[PDB]
Amino acid sequence: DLLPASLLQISETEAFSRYVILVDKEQRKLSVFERNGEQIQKITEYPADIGKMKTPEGIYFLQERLSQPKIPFSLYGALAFTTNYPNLFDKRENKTGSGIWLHAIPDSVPLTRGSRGCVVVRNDVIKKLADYIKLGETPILIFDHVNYVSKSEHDKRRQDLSRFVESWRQAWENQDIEKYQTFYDEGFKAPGFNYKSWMSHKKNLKSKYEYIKVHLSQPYIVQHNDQLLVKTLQRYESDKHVDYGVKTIYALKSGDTYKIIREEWAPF
Amino acid sequence: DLLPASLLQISETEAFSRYVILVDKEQRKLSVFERNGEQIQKITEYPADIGKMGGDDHKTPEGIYFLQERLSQPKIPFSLYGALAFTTNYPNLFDKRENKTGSGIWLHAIPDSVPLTRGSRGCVVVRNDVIKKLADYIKLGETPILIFDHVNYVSKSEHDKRRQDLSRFVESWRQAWENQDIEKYQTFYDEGFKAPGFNYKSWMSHKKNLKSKYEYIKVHLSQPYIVQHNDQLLVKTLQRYESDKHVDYGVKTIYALKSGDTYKIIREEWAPFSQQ
Ligand SMILES: [Br-]
Ligand SMILES: [Br-]
Ligand SMILES: [Br-]
Ligand SMILES: [Br-]
Ligand SMILES: [Br-]
Ligand SMILES: [Br-]
Ligand SMILES: [Br-]
Ligand SMILES: [Br-]
Ligand SMILES: [Br-]
Ligand SMILES: [Br-]
Ligand SMILES: [Br-]
Ligand SMILES: [Br-]
Ligand SMILES: [Br-]
Ligand SMILES: [Br-]
Ligand SMILES: [Br-]
Ligand SMILES: [Br-]
Ligand SMILES: [Br-]
Ligand SMILES: [Br-]
Ligand SMILES: [Br-]
Repeated sequence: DLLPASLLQISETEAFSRYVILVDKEQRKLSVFERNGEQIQKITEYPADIGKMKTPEGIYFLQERLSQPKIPFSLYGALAFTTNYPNLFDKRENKTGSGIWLHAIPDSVPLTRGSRGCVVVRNDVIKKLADYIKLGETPILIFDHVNYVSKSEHDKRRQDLSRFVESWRQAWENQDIEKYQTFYDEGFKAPGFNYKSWMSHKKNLKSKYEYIKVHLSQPYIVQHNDQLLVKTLQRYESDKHVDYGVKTIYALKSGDTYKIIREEWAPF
Repeated sequence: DLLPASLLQISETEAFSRYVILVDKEQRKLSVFERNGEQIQKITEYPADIGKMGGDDHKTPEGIYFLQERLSQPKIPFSLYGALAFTTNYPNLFDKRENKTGSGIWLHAIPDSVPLTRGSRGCVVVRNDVIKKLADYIKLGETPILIFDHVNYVSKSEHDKRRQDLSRFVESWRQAWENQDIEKYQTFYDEGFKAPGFNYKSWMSHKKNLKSKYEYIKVHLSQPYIVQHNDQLLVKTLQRYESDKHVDYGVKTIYALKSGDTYKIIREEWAPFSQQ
């Protein structure tokens, strides 16, 4: 009936993850959602809690799978999955610490006896969750509060953010520098760039390659509190040359809209 | 004839890099070294400098890094980076422990008309012809770049002595672990040790628990990379671990700091390895 307001869309790209794990700390529940075309749908849910031995919230991806004998069953159960904590939003504010894993624990031990901020589930549960996880790809969203909205409200929020992404893509493809610039925060950073050098490079590229095409696959879209994360397979065509890459934008709320603070690209 | 005191050995493991890049800030030189068995051999050398732009002590980071990604146009501007850039893993685990990290470090080029020092603060900058030559030696994710304010060149005799000294340290650690001599093994670790999921106490408790269950283990290490510079020691090896229950192979990286006349491990990483 209802859908999580902060998970708006799962990417259609099959090299990414068709599943997203959503941890609702207030409900003590971990849910698995799957793409259904442009829609999302809940597949399953399990009890979960946060280790207690404020805890972080954020938008993460699962990276590695660990088990015995590398990690002790007494602390982690049969399996642990690491995350990319601290992410770029976390680093922007110098967040560090022991890290965030999704892991299990012995049956005799409460889930809250896990290490602080880790997501802890039962040993039987982690073995089932492993089947949904594509290492390096599957998101894990860890939120204090999850607002559930009607399907019609969810569709509206998704379309609102889809229009934001499209207006950005269009301004980029048009090489309409004046419009494109407005999507970026003056504190923007990317590897090798600040706001000024990023815009200067975009203007210089336009001077060399007048016509470009930018295509974005149906993206992951997550929007929780101030944060917006969009991840897509991007096709860039310019000067009869082409490249495909994984494009991730990180943005923060700015008045009634958002401004991009970080932009990443990796070859695909 | 002389050899850099800080680069003691290159790993024999072909999944890693047989080449190491060494940057000597004082001499404004970048050299390529290649593994020759247990020895190292300098194969080429070019001018290089450190970028000074957009940086009060006026100094730039130094350390023991690995090259990660290769970038070129149209992703990055030629005006700033010339024909190619290679990113690093800066800040590494040593840098994170010191918690005074700055702007990123790349190895890149620049237009022919401008000085190498126009690069951004701390980057290693070379000419366009040079960066294209270096690309032939760089294995992404594997090739070290050692960025040192100063380089101490020593005799081959002195170099081999230092290499053997550190090899004996590593072997002593390996033997203590393999013997599951917990008293001896513990002496190799700093009390502030951390690894993913562990501190000193939980690391030692896990090792003691494994010992209680699996009486005899085997630990084998491929000939390691060994770098020792300033307070830091980095050892990287392909490790085979065997108990009666399982065998695993993985990449083992040890980060250690000087302690009196020896070293204590502050971080220890393992990543699984497979051919198949
Ligand atoms: Br796709
Ligand atoms: Br991928
Ligand atoms: Br619940
Ligand atoms: Br800030
Ligand atoms: Br944490
Ligand atoms: Br159990
Ligand atoms: Br419980
Ligand atoms: Br898995
Ligand atoms: Br499944
Ligand atoms: Br939500
Ligand atoms: Br304009
Ligand atoms: Br960044
Ligand atoms: Br908006
Ligand atoms: Br891009
Ligand atoms: Br030249
Ligand atoms: Br040296
Ligand atoms: Br660590
Ligand atoms: Br942990
Ligand atoms: Br290990």
